[PDB]
Amino acid sequence: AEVSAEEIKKHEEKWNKYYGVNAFNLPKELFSKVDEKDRQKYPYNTIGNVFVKGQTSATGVLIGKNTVLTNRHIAKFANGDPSKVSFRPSINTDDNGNTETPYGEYEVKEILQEPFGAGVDLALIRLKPDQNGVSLGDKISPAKIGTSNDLKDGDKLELIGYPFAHKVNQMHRSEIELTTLSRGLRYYGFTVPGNSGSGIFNSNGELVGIHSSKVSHLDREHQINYGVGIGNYVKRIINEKNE
Repeated sequence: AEVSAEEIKKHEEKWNKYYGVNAFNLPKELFSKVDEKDRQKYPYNTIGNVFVKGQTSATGVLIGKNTVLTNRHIAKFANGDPSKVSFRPSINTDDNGNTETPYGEYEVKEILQEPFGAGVDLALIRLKPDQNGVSLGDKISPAKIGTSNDLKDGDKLELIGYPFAHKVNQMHRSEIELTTLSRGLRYYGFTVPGNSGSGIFNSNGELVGIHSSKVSHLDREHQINYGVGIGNYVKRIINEKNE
């Protein structure tokens, strides 16, 4: 299917809203740092930084009492070794050398590297409770798990995660706009690779997908964001495996 030059031009112009200026110069409506008070509330408080030994850190979402959803491509670098992964919910490192971890840093008990299949870029990370026996989901309500079934082309959603290449250990939100949904979640929006595993939320605060990567779009020379929606299969597996 040859896409028309007109459609390519429309795509380039829309994509350029997010990438045509420096990320620091983006309008706050499209991309902004989550401030200290906002990190305290839902859904931002479900978002954490996934550290994997030898890799730059990425994002994950607390979805159960001890369970974090992230990308398979992020979890795979642990080589199945839970000692190589840690989860830092609402970590914030300011620009002046101070890190806060209001809920502590969580060790990992088990990695489910590909419970949705190798071609579905999602992984489950099961956390140990803290040293006093307190699970992360005891301190914070996990994200409400929604569905991708009601999403439509043009829908605006909120993507929340840790855009490492832009700022290290600083939660940011990005407004995304869904496009062509026939092949899964694709969307306009500002992301960087640390956003892998970011939560995508609707206005009701329901998790409807997880950011994955960028993929070619329309032709081989253009691209779009891709995420994994909480579709019928993904929701079924989450409900089987969550804890």
